[PDB]
Amino acid sequence: VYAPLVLRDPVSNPNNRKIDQDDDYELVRRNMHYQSQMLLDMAKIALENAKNADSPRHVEVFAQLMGQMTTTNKEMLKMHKEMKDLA
Amino acid sequence: VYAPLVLRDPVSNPNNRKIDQDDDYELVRRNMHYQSQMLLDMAKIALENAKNADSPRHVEVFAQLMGQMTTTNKEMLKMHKEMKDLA
Amino acid sequence: VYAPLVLRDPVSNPNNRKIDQDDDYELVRRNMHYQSQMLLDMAKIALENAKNADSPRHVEVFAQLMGQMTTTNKEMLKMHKEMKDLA
Amino acid sequence: VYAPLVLRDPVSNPNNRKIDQDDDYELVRRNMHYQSQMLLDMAKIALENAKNADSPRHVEVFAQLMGQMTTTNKEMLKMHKEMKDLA
Amino acid sequence: VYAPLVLRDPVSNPNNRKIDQDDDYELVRRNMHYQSQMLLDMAKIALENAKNADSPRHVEVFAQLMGQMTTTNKEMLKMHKEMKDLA
Amino acid sequence: VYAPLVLRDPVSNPNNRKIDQDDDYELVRRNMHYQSQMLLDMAKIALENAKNADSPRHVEVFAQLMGQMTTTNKEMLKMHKEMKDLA
Amino acid sequence: VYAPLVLRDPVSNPNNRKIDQDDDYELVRRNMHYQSQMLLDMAKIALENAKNADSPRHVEVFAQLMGQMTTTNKEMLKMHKEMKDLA
Amino acid sequence: VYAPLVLRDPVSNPNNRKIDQDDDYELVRRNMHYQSQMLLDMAKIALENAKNADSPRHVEVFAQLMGQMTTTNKEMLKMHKEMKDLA
Amino acid sequence: VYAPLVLRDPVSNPNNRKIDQDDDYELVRRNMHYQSQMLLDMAKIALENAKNADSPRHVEVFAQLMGQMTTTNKEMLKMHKEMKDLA
Amino acid sequence: VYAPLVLRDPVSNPNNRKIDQDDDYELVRRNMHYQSQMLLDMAKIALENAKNADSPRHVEVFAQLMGQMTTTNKEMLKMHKEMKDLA
Amino acid sequence: VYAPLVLRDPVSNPNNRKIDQDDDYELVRRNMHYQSQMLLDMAKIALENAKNADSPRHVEVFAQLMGQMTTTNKEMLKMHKEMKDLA
Repeated sequence: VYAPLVLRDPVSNPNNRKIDQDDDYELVRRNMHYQSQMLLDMAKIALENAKNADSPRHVEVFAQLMGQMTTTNKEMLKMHKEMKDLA
Repeated sequence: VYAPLVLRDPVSNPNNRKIDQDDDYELVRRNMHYQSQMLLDMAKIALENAKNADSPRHVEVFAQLMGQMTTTNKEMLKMHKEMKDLA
Repeated sequence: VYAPLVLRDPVSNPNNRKIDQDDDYELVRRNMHYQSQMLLDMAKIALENAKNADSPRHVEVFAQLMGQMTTTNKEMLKMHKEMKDLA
Repeated sequence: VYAPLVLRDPVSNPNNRKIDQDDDYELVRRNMHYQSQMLLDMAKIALENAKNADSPRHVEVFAQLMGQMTTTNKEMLKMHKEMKDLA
Repeated sequence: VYAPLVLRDPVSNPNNRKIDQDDDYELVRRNMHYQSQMLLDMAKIALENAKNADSPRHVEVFAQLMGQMTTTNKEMLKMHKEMKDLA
Repeated sequence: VYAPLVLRDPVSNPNNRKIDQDDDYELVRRNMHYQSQMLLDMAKIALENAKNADSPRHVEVFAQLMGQMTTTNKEMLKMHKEMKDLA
Repeated sequence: VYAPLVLRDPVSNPNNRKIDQDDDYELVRRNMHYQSQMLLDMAKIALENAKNADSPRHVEVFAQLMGQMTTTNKEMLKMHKEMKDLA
Repeated sequence: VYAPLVLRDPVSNPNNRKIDQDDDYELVRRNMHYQSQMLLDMAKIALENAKNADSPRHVEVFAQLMGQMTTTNKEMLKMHKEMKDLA
Repeated sequence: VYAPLVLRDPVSNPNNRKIDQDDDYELVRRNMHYQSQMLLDMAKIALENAKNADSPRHVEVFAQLMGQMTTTNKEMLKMHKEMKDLA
Repeated sequence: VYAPLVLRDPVSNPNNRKIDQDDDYELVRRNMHYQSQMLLDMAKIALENAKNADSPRHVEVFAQLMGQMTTTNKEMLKMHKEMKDLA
Repeated sequence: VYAPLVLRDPVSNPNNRKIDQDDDYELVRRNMHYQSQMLLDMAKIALENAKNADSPRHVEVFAQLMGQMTTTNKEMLKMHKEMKDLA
């Protein structure tokens, strides 16, 4: 059994948004960094399995993994463009 | 049996819309933060399950979460853009 | 056997639209809030479900909930843009 | 066995449009209000079903309900913008 | 055994289109009125069926109904916008 | 065995196109009227079948008809708009 | 066993394309006429089949033809736009 | 068992492409005529099959042909527009 | 066992890219031609299979070839527009 | 057992990115060429396999290959536009 | 059992974003290089498998790898365009 997740409620500032923006930027960027670490970690293992299992499903799912890995990396640069337009 | 949800009813102000805008912004940001925590929590477990199972399904399902985590990230920054246009 | 729903016919003013807008915005904002309340209640349960039993289907279904939760968050802020344009 | 539907035929005015617009606006708004009642009625039940019967299908189908409930909400606001567009 | 449908040929005027527009407008608006009646009649029954069945299929199919009910009601007002553009 | 169809090759005039435009306008308007008459004939039967079958499948397909009834209606008004555009 | 098709090479004029255009228009229009006839033929039979038998498939299949019949009609008008643009 | 295809390598002109354009024009047009001939050949037969074999699959797949036959006719006229664009 | 493919590494000129362009043009065109030859070869065989075997699958898959054959034809002319824009 | 892949880290220069562009251009073009060789090599074999097996699946998958072969071919010339835009 | 991943937190500077862009550009270019390497490594093995084992699945799955390989290349040169528009 896993311990239930305690949800942490952020402090929002509707009339002073720039500080919400700054924190959210840090959070998004952290997450994108976690994602790429996770994806790469998964890819290395997924690759060797797909090479050795000699089964089309392994290869098909590896292709889906790559598709996602590209989407993630694509977004990291898109983030800075969204930030530039906000500032 | 789980406890039935008791629906909470918001106070709406059509003629004084900004009160609503502020509160709705605080909720949306709160939710998005919840979303990113829930996704992260699940991601870490789904990653380890996929690595040790040698099952394409587990990898596929991990990719789906990453897909969702990315969309969640995209929409956090797009939220601030909508606020900038509203203000 | 559940009690059959009794439909509630609203009063509409084609000649006096503004009173309808406000009432409909009151209703829409209510439903929006209800939806986030429902989604969050389900997300918490679905997350623990997905974590406890090694079952990709539960993980897959949790992802879909996040996807739907995100779409509902998006529209809450787009509602305010729709109202600003109307006035 | 249910009683067959008896179709009511409306009166159309091709060269005096505004009369038709006003009447169709009343119908559209009525239908949408019924729709949001039906959806909310099902949502509450489908939510408690999805929580209690530990099976992915119930959650998946609850997600599709929320998607449809969101889409119906969007169109209630867009209805009014369609009206403002018409002179 | 139902009675074979006898197709009724309309009268067309390529060089006096105004009479055709008006005729086709009366037909389209009539059909959209029939659809909304038919769908609303279906939704009442489909709702109660999905409430008492305790099976995802019924809920799934009710959602599909709601989606089509939405599309129909949206195109009713869009019909007018097309007519305004024609005149 | 149903009677084989005998295909009817029309007369075409690339250098004197206005004759063809008008001739095809009548064919299209006729076909659209044929479509609408057929769909309504089917709709009335499909509806009562669905109402009394207590089967999700029947509702699903009825929702498929309405979507097709709506699409045919849309293209009828737009047929005139395209004719307006042709000088 | 049916007689194999013997393919007929068209005469093309790369530097004097107008006679290619004219013949290709005469082929396209012919083919579109052939299509609307084949669909109407099929639809007449498909409708009666979907009436006499209480069978969702036959309805579903009838709807798909109407969908295809609407698109064919749409493209016939859109053919006269492309031909107008080429001249 | 069929004879293996022998691939015919074309001669290209990077710096005098007008010769390439013309040849490629004759090829594409040839292949479009080939396609419309082939599709009509299939349709004539598929329609009779769909009429006689009391199985929806025949009608569903016939509809797919019609969709495809429409698509192939759309691009015949779009070819000439593209050829016009190439000055 | 087929003979493993040996990857032939091309020579690229980053700051003399026009040579690479011309080389790539001849390669792309060679392949476009190979494609239309392979598709047409397959289509002649697929057409007769579909006609004689009286199976919806054969008709369905034949339609997919044509769909793909139409696409290859499209890109062939679109290649020349891309070349025009590059020079 | 296949040999594990050993990932080679590139050398990145954020300040003087022109060197990186050129290297990546060589990489991209090289890989696009590989891709073109790999598709062709497969196409030859799949084509004959589809012709002789008399099974829809083989023809279906051949069509899929061709669609992918066209996408690859399309992107080779679009690559040169991308570089011209960066120049 | 594989060793659990340890997530590494980056340092983000919301009001000194250039440091972040440079580091992220390096990371994204590293990952895109990793992806192309992984995709090529899989493609080589998938190619021979598809050729040697007469099975449509292996060919289908290979095509999916190629699609994903093409997308990755596309995105490598877009990365630079994205960096150019940031400067």
